[PDB]
Amino acid sequence: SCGAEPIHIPGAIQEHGALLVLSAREFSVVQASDNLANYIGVDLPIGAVATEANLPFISVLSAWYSGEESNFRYAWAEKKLDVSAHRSGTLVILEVEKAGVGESAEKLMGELTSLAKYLNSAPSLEDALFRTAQLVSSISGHDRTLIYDFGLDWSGHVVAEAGSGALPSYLGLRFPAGDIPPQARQLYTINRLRMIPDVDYKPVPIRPEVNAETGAVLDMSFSQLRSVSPVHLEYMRNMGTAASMSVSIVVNGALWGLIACHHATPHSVSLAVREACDFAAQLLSMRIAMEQSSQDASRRVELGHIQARLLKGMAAAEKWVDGLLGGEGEREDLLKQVGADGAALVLGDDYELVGNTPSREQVEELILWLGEREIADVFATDNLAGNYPTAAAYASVASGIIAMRVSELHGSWLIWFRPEVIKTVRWGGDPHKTVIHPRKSFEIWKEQLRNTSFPWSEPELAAARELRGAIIGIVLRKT
Amino acid sequence: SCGAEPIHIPGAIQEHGALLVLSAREFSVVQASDNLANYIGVDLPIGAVATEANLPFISVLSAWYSGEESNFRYAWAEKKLDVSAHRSGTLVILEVEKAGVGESAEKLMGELTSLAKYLNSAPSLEDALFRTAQLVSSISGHDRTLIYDFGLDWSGHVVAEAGSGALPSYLGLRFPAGDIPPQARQLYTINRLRMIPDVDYKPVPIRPEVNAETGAVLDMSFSQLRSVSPVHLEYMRNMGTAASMSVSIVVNGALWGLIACHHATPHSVSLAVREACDFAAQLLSMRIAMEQSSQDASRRVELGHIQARLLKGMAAAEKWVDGLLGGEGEREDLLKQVGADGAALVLGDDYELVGNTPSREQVEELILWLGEREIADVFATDNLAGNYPTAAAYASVASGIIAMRVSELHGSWLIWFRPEVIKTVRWGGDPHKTVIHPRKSFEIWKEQLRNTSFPWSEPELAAARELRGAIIGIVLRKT
Ligand SMILES: CCC1=C(C)C2=CC3=N/C(=C\c4[nH]c(/C=C5\NC(=O)C(C)=C5CC)c(C)c4CCC(=O)O)C(CCC(=O)O)=C3CCN2C1=O
Ligand SMILES: CCC1=C(C)C2=CC3=N/C(=C\c4[nH]c(/C=C5\NC(=O)C(C)=C5CC)c(C)c4CCC(=O)O)C(CCC(=O)O)=C3CCN2C1=O
Ligand SMILES: [Ca+2]
Ligand SMILES: [Ca+2]
Repeated sequence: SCGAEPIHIPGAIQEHGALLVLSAREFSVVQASDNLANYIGVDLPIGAVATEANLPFISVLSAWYSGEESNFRYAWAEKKLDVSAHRSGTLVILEVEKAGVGESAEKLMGELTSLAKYLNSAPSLEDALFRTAQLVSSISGHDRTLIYDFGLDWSGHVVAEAGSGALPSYLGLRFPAGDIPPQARQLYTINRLRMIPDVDYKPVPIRPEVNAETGAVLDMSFSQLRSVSPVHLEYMRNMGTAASMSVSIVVNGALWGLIACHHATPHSVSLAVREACDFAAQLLSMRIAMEQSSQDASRRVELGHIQARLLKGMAAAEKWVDGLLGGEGEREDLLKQVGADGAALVLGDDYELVGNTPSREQVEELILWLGEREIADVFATDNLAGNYPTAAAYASVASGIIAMRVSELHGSWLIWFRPEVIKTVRWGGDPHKTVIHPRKSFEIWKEQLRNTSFPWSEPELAAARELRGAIIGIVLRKT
Repeated sequence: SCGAEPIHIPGAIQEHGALLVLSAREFSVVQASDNLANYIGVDLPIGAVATEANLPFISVLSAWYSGEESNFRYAWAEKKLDVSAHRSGTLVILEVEKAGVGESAEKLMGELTSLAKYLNSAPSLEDALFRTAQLVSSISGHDRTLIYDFGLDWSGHVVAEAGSGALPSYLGLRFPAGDIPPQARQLYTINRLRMIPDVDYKPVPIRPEVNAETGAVLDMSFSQLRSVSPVHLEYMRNMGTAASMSVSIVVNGALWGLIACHHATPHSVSLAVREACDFAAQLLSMRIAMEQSSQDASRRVELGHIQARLLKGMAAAEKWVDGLLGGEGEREDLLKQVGADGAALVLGDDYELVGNTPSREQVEELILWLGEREIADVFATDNLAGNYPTAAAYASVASGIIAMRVSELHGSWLIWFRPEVIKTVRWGGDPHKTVIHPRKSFEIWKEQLRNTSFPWSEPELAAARELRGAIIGIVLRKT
């Protein structure tokens, strides 16, 4: 139900600014927020053309519209206002907000240099997360400023935090995917900054509802005043947050996480600070990408060393199998190739168990089980019990596996094993709950992670797939 | 001779600031530039302790000294001065410069957002070089602002340029290594920013010459006022530049290039702008690193596809050689593995020539030549004539080679070929000249690049070394 709600066309804004829609062609007013008259101090009804009279910035706007710069910004000093417009197809969407009480742009610039210094310093990622979380908590002045890292299921967990102490510390906690639904995650991938200064605000409509130029409702994906999904506002109430301001951390065109800010009282944030909070969220995004690409390479090369040794060992050996387990050197490498505590090489009824494997009978029952599934190339799981309950009786030694068929449906198998790792995912409220209205309970929750191994990396899987290739070629050669 | 000159201990500064050295222990004056009295408006002789009287910022300095932040900055409003200190072992090195006539820090911040936008946009590297070159030429206001990219010999060439037109456009030109000597390149790796506002400045000494605390001359590696090598000042004269300001572009702890600024008249630049010019030079440094790591990976994976096909073809084939050249598919792949126009597989007197190779006799004479050299693993050159003059008579088809011995000193060879590429390295003055005093002539120069191929990439060499590994293993297996 949640996934289906269109959050980008509320036909309404928040109370803390005004909105004016006008046509590229002649800058004629097509739509407007009802409160516009309050900020602009001018009526200009639907059909009216904007002139140097009503809008003294009309000259610099017309200029910006012909240019490439994707967003407009003007300080209406005359009226103490921060103007800002963007392009939506053939439309120009003007947003007006009260300017922030003179902040040092040098101070902003400053703390945006300590990050830029600490970032290119190339220290621990955890440090960088906190050393960004902090500067944002500094320049914003919210009661709580957490960095939030999405996992692959689209749950996330808090990996850094700053805050006065006026709001509870959520550090180290999982929240479920449904808390930031798909259409929300997507919107935040392309619009990297959002603010809700008062949660109890009264939604200001846009009239007409239907833009006369396009013929549809106004698309508000890039409207920074856009009125937020009511269902989220209840969430914020249940959490005891009057204000919030989140920034998207996008790494390689995918949403990595959020810099999320919250306040116990209502809280606003100047156009400038918002623009420095995105800068910090970008600066970090660069670091993260490099940290991730450098970690992968440095693993890929590491595993590469092992595979080059095993590849040479199998070629050099007569029976070849003793290239994989001919001595302590070969056996330890087979296990290090994928970062596994044990492995089983099965050639019909010719079983070989290296390191710490389940019993010969448990592997037999497992290979028949696999055969029943449609396993092409490799099959990898860090929780075997999920699909194979029987495995729950050797989770201690084999909670995760990487399994590969070697012979064309002739019961040949190389299977790696990884023990149970007892984790306590300390959740943030009960995740499974479905009220769907959001949950009132945010009381710290705890479930034990039973019969689940430390997870397989993409390099590990890639190293395994290459070894399959290495073997198949020789097993087809010797057959 | 040039390499030997110590540029980091001139015992002197430039005219446009003052310098004060004082001891960590008690902040007692140990050294001082003779002009200090002019800026500070106080004597404080050698032995004097700094107090809230002579230095009203003494309180915030003492604070900074205990902290981690590696540099100090204070606006002496009282005296219209920009103070800045750094740590040298047990010393604190204060530099004082006149503040810049009130510049918008929001304007600076601005053009440092258009770069940050255009950078994470991930467009063409050439665009990013110009779209940084420009913003620097903007915020500095020098007559010429070139980006300079070091090659592997430590020559460089101009790859972007902005400038009013008051100074000649050097775009696309090589300058020789000796123009930025080794100790200079090294210093600029660890101190990423330098300025010379007037070239004809009168060097202000530091007394005493010998710091009484350390017992040596003052080390001025991180002094932004440090007096520059006279031999460089003559260079600037011969070039017709009264001012300059260069920023180091450091990619992965190595000096990638310089953002260089020059002025026909004397030109100064505010402490702030300098700090934004480094930010731009950093922002870019991040882009470059990613561009380079993403290009490499995307080549490594590409070549990886070919090697996986050839590896499979040799394994699948009986005589195996026809895995490398059994048909158009195998032959084209052998040549695409290294990005070569031709190759020669030589197994004793069993010659095989693919694509566009020299004559069977020219390869014979080349293999004997190689045998005379000490070639372990592979030998790669993009100019064969350099070492093998005879090759100059088949440069059209083989100006560059990658050659690998396959059989243990048993005349087995896989050699790839790359044709001559007629390039005109348009130099910037005569490079070979040695006056060593610098050259007066900066008249655009031209030498033809004869008998030299498009250069081998590290991925290409890496793909070749892996194929050697693939073959040796089978040639030792079949032998
Ligand atoms: C690390 C913990 C954490 C969480 C879990 C969290 C949640 C969060 N939800 C946000 C947005 C939305 N949630 C929802 C919906 C739900 N949230 C829920 O918890 C539930 C049950 C729903 C509906 C199924 C929607 C529609 C939206 C889009 C609002 C808009 O239209 O702008 C948003 C973005 C809006 C904001 O910045 O406050 C957040 C960010 C704040 N935040 C956190 O700091
Ligand atoms: C793209 C073209 C280009 C070049 C080739 C160039 C040269 C350049 N030389 C610089 C510095 C030095 N050259 C030299 C020495 C030489 N330069 C020469 O041309 C020659 C012949 C020498 C001595 C052998 C030295 C010692 C230094 C260190 C100065 C210091 O002590 O701070 C420096 C750094 C000083 C500066 O920023 O002006 C540069 C940068 C400026 N610049 C350019 O824009
Ligand atoms: Ca993640
Ligand atoms: Ca280069």
